[PDB]
Amino acid sequence: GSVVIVGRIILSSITAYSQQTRGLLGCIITSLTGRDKNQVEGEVQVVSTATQSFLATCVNGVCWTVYHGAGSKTLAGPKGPITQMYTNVDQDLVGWQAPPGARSLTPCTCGSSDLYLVTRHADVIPVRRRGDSRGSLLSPRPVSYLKGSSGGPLLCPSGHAVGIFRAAVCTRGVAKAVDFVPVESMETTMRSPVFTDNSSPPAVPQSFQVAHLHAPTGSGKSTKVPAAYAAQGYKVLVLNPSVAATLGFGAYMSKAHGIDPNIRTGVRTITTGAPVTYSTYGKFLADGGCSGGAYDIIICDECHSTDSTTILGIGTVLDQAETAGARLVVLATATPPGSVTVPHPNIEEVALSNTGEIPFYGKAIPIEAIRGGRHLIFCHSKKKCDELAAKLSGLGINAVAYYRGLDVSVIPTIGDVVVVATDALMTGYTGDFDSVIDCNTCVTQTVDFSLDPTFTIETTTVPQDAVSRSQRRGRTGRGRRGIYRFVTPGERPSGMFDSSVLCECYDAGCAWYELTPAETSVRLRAYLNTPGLPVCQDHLEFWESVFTGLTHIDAHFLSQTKQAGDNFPYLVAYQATVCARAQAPPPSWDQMWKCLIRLKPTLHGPTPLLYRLGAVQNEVTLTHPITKYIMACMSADLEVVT
Amino acid sequence: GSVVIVGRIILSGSGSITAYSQQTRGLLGCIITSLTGRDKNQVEGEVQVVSTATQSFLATCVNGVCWTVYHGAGSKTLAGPKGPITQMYTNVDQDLVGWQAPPGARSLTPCTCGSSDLYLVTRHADVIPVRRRGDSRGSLLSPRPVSYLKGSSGGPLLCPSGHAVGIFRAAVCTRGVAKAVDFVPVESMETTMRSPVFTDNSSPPAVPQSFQVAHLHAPTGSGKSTKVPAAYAAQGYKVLVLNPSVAATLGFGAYMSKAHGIDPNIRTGVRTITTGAPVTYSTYGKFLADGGCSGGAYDIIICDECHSTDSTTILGIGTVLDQAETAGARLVVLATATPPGSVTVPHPNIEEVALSNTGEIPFYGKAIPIEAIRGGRHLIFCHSKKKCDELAAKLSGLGINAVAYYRGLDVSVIPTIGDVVVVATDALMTGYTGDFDSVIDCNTCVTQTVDFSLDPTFTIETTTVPQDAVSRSQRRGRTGRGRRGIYRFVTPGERPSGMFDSSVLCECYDAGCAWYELTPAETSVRLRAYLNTPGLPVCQDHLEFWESVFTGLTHIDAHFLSQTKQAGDNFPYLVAYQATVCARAQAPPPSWDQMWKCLIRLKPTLHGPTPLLYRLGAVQNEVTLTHPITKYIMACMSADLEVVT
Ligand SMILES: Cn1c(C(=O)O)cc2cc(Br)ccc21
Ligand SMILES: Cn1c(C(=O)O)cc2cc(Br)ccc21
Repeated sequence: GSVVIVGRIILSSITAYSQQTRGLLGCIITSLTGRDKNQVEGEVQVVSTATQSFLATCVNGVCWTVYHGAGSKTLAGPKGPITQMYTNVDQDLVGWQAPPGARSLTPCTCGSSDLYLVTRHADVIPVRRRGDSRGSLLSPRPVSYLKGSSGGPLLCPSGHAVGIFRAAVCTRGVAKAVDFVPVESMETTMRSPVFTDNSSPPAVPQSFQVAHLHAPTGSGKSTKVPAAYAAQGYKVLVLNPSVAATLGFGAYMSKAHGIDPNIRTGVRTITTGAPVTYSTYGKFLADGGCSGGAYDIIICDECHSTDSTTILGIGTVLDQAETAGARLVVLATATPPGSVTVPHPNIEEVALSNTGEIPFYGKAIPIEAIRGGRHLIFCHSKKKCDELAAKLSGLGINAVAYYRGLDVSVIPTIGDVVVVATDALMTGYTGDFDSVIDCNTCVTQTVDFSLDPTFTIETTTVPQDAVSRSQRRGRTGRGRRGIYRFVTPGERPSGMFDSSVLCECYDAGCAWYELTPAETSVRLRAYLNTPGLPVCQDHLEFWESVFTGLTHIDAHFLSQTKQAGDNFPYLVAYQATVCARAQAPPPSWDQMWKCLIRLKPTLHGPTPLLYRLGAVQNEVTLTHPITKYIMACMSADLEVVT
Repeated sequence: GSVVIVGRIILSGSGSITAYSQQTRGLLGCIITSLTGRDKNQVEGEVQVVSTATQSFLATCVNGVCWTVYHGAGSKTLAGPKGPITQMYTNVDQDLVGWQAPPGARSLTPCTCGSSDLYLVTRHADVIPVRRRGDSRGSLLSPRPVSYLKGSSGGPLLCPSGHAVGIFRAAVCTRGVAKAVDFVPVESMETTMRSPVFTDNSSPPAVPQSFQVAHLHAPTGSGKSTKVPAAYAAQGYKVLVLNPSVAATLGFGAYMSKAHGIDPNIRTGVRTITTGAPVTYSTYGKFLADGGCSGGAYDIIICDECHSTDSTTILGIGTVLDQAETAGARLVVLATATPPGSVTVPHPNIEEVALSNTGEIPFYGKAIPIEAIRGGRHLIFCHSKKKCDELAAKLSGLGINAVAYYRGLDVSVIPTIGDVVVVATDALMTGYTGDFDSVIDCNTCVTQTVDFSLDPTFTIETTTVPQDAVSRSQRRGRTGRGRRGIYRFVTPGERPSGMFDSSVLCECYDAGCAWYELTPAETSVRLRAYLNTPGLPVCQDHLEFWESVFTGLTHIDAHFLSQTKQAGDNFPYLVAYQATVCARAQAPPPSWDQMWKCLIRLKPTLHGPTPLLYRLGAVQNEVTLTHPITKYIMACMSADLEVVT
């Protein structure tokens, strides 16, 4: 899929109008071919993916738009797809060399405070400049009005570009201010080198440094490079999200490099006295982060990972490493933000068809492709894993399901098997497979500020991103020839995560790591202020404010939601506490509210509902002080992408 | 475009009822087949996954007919082997449409046994147990979020032996949780299949011996409002002619004296005459203001423009349907050019021309050539007052006599002699009767939608929607009347006709309260009559819900109510009731938008969070949810609400 020009906003006293140039059929053919013979006119383009419509603004002979809209996509152009000239995920900025015909807006220099936002509807909105990247809407407007206007210009009165619109600053669903990428950020990006080589590890600097290591899985990132640093006389800590990978680095280093390292996981610790320690982010956070003086180098491996333990773990590194006497933090990944899945020499890629014995996500699997050999099938849910493995078992194929809750001993280490797994496989099991078959979808959590009364955590099935695709396919072609079969060919942009992940960090801080919400903010700020990492809307102040109010949890409910292993154990147990103490029933009797079953005959009346973590069957009361408190928290400025 | 089969749900042949999906087309494939109507792919399976350019849903073959919901498929064709397949059955009232399937398609067959253990087959190929609790109802064994059931309209309910019981059409919701399912029973299907494909309704009915409701689907200009009462009166019958617009009411009345030889009675707010003639022209407003049917006065009631889904027309017709038999009438004629399920077909007098990007005048993403509007008397439809004023100002610059018409303007602002361009909203068709040399159409309009948003209660959202078949026909119809005309459009195509939103039911109870002195109970009776009469525009039955809401909105300030009435804006009762609660709490309104202007006077004295009852627009001020009326309306949200899927 390419980005497609589907129309234009013509600019002039600043007045505007829109001209559509493409319908649906055209847009979708042009996205697929990447070839657009249509003539480019004007400085503001109305642009489109298959999922989303937005704006693109030409300044300085570059067509700019937002990374959250365009990802790392090509622009359809005359002689074919144009690859992006600039990709800045930290600034939320992309750019393509401006197609022939397109005029540019000149940057604004003569610092005006009267700004005008051009929208997709061709409206010209007064905006008073505040900060470098902020302007206040003179007439506050509902956020929905500003949707699809991302990438549109903010103009000073002379009609010169101050920057491009990227986000609305919300009070209870009403946009009061706008967040824009400034023209100065574009200039910086135009001056930065297009390809920067981060394939080799840095030499340990004299003063503290954060370096980036972009090199494939098993290129040495986590074995050869800690070994080589130790050989120079350094103490190295290597952090990995996976227990199985941390434990497995231990035997690989004893054989390949003659170091018996320290190993640190929840399940198993080995202290040898060695200058190399492998630990998971979790066990590191459990141990209370950086040990003063213990390490010269910290290597944060798989730093594209956007689970809450990793982000909190990395943000702890970034806030504590220099004071603890470290000289080097290496953020290490094969899939940095902005990365795209490209052909692999060892991996033959084959689309699923409709012909085959085994139904799979609307397509089919031939029995021949998986009868014999060791194969991995990725499913989105545990229910799909059980159904598929039961089918395969009846069909006489030796088949096994793996997901969260299951012990990894379900997987045979040798002989024929089809493993039917969720992404839990990434942290439980280290092995590779003759083929990988991928559903190309995953379960994700999103926050919705639904004001009904407060917020909602939603569970949705979404298409995979570039990180998911590459990590799934990377289970084959590992020093062997591999096959990769897929339902769908596409991938979402990589290096972005949802605000519910922030909430999850605060939850885990409170539930597991005995971290105050204030301490969680410090660690997360460190993560957010470090470029080259995945990006999130800055909702640290809001999330801090709601967890701050969650005082005096029942330790027995918290223990129980912790033991049960499910998400948001702190939020779940804090709802249960409010219910038990209000002598009131839970939102429903789902397995989530298990901890309240011994109180089921005594709890009557409306639920003191705090927030929505699933379906609410019972009648609700909005009268609880905690509810009133989380409702006040909703008045916070929330930056939301438009 | 057409409805396109994009895949299928394969059902188990033996043992427990299980199911899997087969995806047969992608997005590109879908959109080519939608335009051409030509689908050379083979039809396998009973349950199809069908798609339009906007929604996606299910269809089930039962007895050689591929069945689905009207609210998904509208009156659209199905892509087939030798081109598009026209619908064989369209039933808006049952919410059921059917195409003759291809020879060799597999159909389900009805449930012979009549069991109470049911199974809903969803579009994700999930088979979910339902307990039957009525002819058209079933309880979900495990209640689920509504979202999960979306896209599964047209799917089958199966008995424990894999036979069709009905087709899914809606979820029954308590506060976002589907607890039950509504379906079209297989009985309703087989009725339809035994019945005439073709029904007349083109000619005015004979007056029956006893009370009957008849439908008159005849062109606008076949004299449905002039010729047909005049012919009924010439036969000795007393006839009442009801119309949405006062301009059409006075217009018809004046035509009758001029042509058909009757000085009729006129009943409108602005002009009332009693001649004692056997014909009476009236607006639905004045009819409702007079307190409905007067006993023994009329033998025949013509409800003209009965496709109109404004609150006064619905309330008007609903009253006639509830009172006419008891008042001794013999006949109710429901008269429209564009009935539910109707479709815009070509007119012989009207040339239809798509707008290009080439032209001096920017118009909704395309352009009007300046030369097209230089020559004569032309009408330009715009969705908003803003767009009208901004366009009439541009044409004023370009040396064109352009005038703006919208609600709140005098129609005398528009001339009769030729040269003119009138830039109008839909208010034109109720305010002004004249025809034009050409019509230019934006193909969009402004509508209101309810959202049950539980934040604290409900939202009335104002939104710009693609026009529907009714909108297209009525707008096009202001040209080519008896002579040649020209119709220019931005977008071809139209949404389906004869459906309206729950918020219109809200508006009826509001208008009952504000204008017509009807208790919510009284309004319920009138609307029940309207929803129970087939052949009329359709709506989700949220009568009990809306009656409960308005039942609690007591002791409104008479002054604020009179102000919202006079100002002419929507929901004058809800606006004035929210303001009443604000004033009496000394609280500010939800915002300082024009909606809340009855409080401007009081702005110095208003402080604190607004006690928010419901949302009628943006809310800028801080809110409190502790008001007894907020609590009461939150309590009303527990109602079983039927929502489509
Ligand atoms: C219920 N569920 C499953 C599943 O196994 O079905 C996977 C998963 C992931 C997230 Br994040 C949230 C909920 C989830
Ligand atoms: C503000 N507005 C306009 C306008 O002229 O802008 C048209 C319209 C129609 C409905 Br229904 C509700 C509100 C509306």
